[PDB]
Parts: sequence; structure tokens; C-alpha cells
Amino acid sequence: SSMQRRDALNSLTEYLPKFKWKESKEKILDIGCADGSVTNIISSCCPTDFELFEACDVNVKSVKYATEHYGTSKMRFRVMDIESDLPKEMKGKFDHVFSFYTLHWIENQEKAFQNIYDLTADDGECFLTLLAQMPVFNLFDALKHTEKWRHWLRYIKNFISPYYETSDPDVVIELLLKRVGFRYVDVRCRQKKFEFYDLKSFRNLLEAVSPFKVGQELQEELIDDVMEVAKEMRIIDTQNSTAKLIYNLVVIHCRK
Amino acid sequence: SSMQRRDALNSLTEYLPKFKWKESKEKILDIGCADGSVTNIISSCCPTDFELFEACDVNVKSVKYATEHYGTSKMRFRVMDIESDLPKEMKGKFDHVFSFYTLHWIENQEKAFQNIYDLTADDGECFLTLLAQMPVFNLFDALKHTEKWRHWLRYIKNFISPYYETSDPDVVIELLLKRVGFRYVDVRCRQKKFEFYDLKSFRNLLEAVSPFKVGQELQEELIDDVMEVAKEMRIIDTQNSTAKLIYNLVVIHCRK
Ligand SMILES: Nc1ncnc2c1ncn2[C@@H]1O[C@H](CSCC[C@H](N)C(=O)O)[C@@H](O)[C@H]1O
Ligand SMILES: Nc1ncnc2c1ncn2[C@@H]1O[C@H](CSCC[C@H](N)C(=O)O)[C@@H](O)[C@H]1O
Repeated sequence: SSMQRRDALNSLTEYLPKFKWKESKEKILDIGCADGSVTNIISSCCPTDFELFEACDVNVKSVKYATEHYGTSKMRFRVMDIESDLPKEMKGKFDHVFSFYTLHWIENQEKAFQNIYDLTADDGECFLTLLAQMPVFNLFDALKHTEKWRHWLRYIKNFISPYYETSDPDVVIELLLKRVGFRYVDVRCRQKKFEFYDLKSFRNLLEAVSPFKVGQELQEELIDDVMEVAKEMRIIDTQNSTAKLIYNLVVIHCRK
Repeated sequence: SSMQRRDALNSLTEYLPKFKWKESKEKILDIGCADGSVTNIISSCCPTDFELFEACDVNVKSVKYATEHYGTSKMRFRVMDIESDLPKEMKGKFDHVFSFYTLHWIENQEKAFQNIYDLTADDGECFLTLLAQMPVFNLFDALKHTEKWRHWLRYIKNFISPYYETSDPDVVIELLLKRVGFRYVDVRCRQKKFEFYDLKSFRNLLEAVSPFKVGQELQEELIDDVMEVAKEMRIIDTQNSTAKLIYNLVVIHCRK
């Protein structure tokens, strides 16, 4: 979506100058590729001569879309889970590891970051963006607690960032990257604003990211109520008919 | 209040090890001293032998309270405005300048920071905490836009952080500290959670920080409605009868 695009571009444009680029043909990995659109933006950034670029995700519908639309000779689109053990093949395989807007889904944080360290080759670089505090999380968790929906979304799986309510999350993550054994580590917490100029654009997002898969005949009525609690929470401005999201995106830049 | 205390203590405990301490008797300044309670915490942190420690604020009721309760031989409590020109006396006077939770009031940001640089002595250190994104701001601005209060709080002065809606505010401030001419500058944006276990404690805060001075007979009814929009905004949890604030505090550590 627009937010991920804007944040991916802005995150790169800033940190690209700070990267070490090995002279020899490179081995790169992006984690959570989804559409492949954003990982295509990443591939386009410097090294024209690299051996292989790999891009993995959990969604199977997406990896196929992304392999058929963006997949090439040196752009392999695999299915993999970071919350899971690696094959012996991939330990120390990759020179540069990327992952944007993906690591706030992992139940077991340390396992995923421990993997990331093991994938990164000797004298390699990481670059991962990650959501902490985000209103959308509070907006949906608010609906799950509504008198109407309380009972029929009591046991629903609602995936919220592990860091959406943690103090100094930059420090928490920094220490977890030093335990796992990264030599250099830079974790900054970036406050971001994103605006919606009509409600149909905001609605379009809510529909997309909603963590509540339900009957398509309820899907419409559910977001009707979500758009309503968004008015109550002042995520949308009723008078101007606009929406505004201020959220924290932690960006991580580390070497081993 | 509890938040400022907790954040002041936590900010110090972390950054004190990173400070250079001149061997010769020191000249220290805290800006926005208010009660004097917090600036007393600051004075207590290392140097037992300093020449003079000065602590200024705009509130006259407070400077008197703070001078009579906390004021000593080497603890002078002056009235001063940073949004205003300094006397020739104070340019390059102070070895260490502090200011917590104070610089998000200044209409003219660059003037205030330009002052700060001029007060700091040659080869000196700054340490300033500063609010960016804070729900309380959104909570009161929400009330000011209520159908009931819209008209009679149309022209009311509502002091919200200049950075409560800015992207990468750490970068904005960092660049404004390099323009003004600080040699070393470290600006981090720290996400913080603070919890309230009863509503009376949350109410007690709202009453205190409310930017709407009005008849004492309305003051009660106003916060009654603020506590209500706080339920609508999910700042307070209705079922548990608790309140929770997640906010960004930018902490600045610079030398000239
Ligand atoms: N454990 C896991 N390992 C890898 N990918 C995962 C994962 N859990 C979720 N994902 C996937 O990670 C993706 C995050 S969405 C963002 C993808 C991409 N970084 C971008 O900038 O758009 C989703 O496709 C999600 O399904
Ligand atoms: N332009 C200005 N210059 C100096 N102090 C100012 C100011 N505008 C507001 N203040 C004062 O700055 C104080 C900020 S409140 C926090 C004070 C102290 N740093 C603490 O940690 O508690 C208030 O007393 C406010 O009245």
C-alpha cells in the first residue's frame, strides 16, 4: 500500500549512502515480499551486478503473483517462515538481508532475529523497518471489544506489533540484536504522519489490512462500524471528511 | 507530575555516563524549572562541587514556590523567557544546559534553540527532553471541536507540540541544531507508555494540564466531557476503569 511504498523509498534514500557494497557479485534476501512491488524497488537500488536476489513470504497466493509478475533469472521468489528453523543450506548464504513492515507479525521475536543473524554472511549488513505504535491496531482491537462484536470476535486472531505499547522499544530491540551477536547495531524509532484526503481511500486501506476474515456479507458491515469507531477515536476528521495516522516505525541498520 | 519525574529520572540514568564533567567548578542552567522538584533531581546528579546552578521559568507563582522550597546559595531561581533576547551577561555563561518537557511550548523554535546555543559555554554540553506525539493534545483539541464547546473555545489558546504531527521529527530537530551550529548532536525519538490504575488519577492529570482556563464552575463540567471523549478515543479502558498514554518523547544530547 501507499504507506509501505513511501516509508520503503524514504528508508532507502536515507540509509543507502551508509551501506558497504562488496565488489564481488552479491547474494541478497528480502523477507515478506508480498506483491513483490516494494522488493522490486529494493533490487533497483545500486548493485546492477549481483549473483542472486531471493525474496520470501508466508502467503502462497502472493509468492505466485510476485514470482509471475516480478520474478526473473536473478530474482527467485521462495515460500519460507522466519518463525521456523532454516535449512543448513542458507546459514551464512546472504551478503545483504532486507525486511520491511514484516517483523511485527512474529510471535517469537528472538527466534526470528536469531535466524536473521545466521542468514547474514560473515561481515554482512541488515536493513529492517518494523511497526511499533500504530492507531489501526488500536482501531481494530477497539471493535473486537465493542458490545455488538465482543462475543463473535472473542477468540479471533488479532496480530498487533509486540512493541505497540513498549517503552524505549529502540533499546529493547537494540539489546536483542546485541545478544544474538551483531557487532554494529543502529535502531532508531521514527514518528511518521500519513494523510487520507477522502474517506474511500482510508476505507480501502481498512478493508485490506483488517485482521478479521469473516463472511463477505459481514465484511462490509464490520468496516461500516470500524469507520464509525474511527470517527469516535478521531482517526478520521468528520468536518473535513479526511483521515490521519501518526505512527512509530523502528528502522534497524546492523552488521556482523 | 509522575510522568515528568519518571521520564526525567530515566532520561538522566541513561545519559549521565555519556557526559563530560569539567574538573573546575561548574555553571549549570535548567530551563522550565516549575515546582523545582525535578531540577532538584538534576542538581543531585554527580558534581557535588559546582560554582552556581541557575533554574528559570515563565510562571511567577512557580519561581517563588520553587525558590522558597528548593532555592539555596548555589541554586538561584530567576524568571526568564527563551522566546525573547538574552542579556549580554549570559552569552557563553553556562557549562551545562538542561531543559525537560519545556521546549514544545515555544512558538518560535529556532529563536529558542539559537538562544540555547549562545547560553552554552565554549566546549559545553546540552541535554533537553521534548514532547512530540502525545494523546492528551489530541484529547483536548477534540473537545475544542465538540459541537457544545466549538463556539466558546473557538479562539482559546491551545498549546500543542510543534512536532505532534511531523514525520522524522528527530531529523527536523537534528538539522535545526546543526544550522544553529552545535558540533556534536544526538536526537532520538523515544516511544513511552504511562498507565493510570484508577480514573481519579487520570482525571487529576487532565485538570492540571488542561490548556483551557475557564470559570471554576465550568472547569468541573469541561473535564466531565473530556473524560467522556477519552472513553470515545479509548485513552481510558471503560471495562477495567483504567487509562493508558503512549507518546513520543524526543531526547537531545549535543555539544559545542
Ligand atoms: N513469519 C513470517 N515470515 C515471513 N514472512 C511473514 C511472516 N509472517 C508474515 N509474513 C508476511 O510478511 C509480509 C509483511 S507485509 C510487508 C511486505 C513488504 N516488506 C512490504 O514492504 O510491503 C506479509 O506478506 C506477511 O504475510
Ligand atoms: N518560553 C519559555 N521559556 C521558559 N520556560 C517556559 C517557556 N514557556 C513555558 N515555560 C515553562 O516551562 C515549564 C515546562 S513544564 C516542565 C518543567 C520541568 N522541565 C519538568 O521537568 O517538570 C512550565 O513551567 C512552563 O510554564
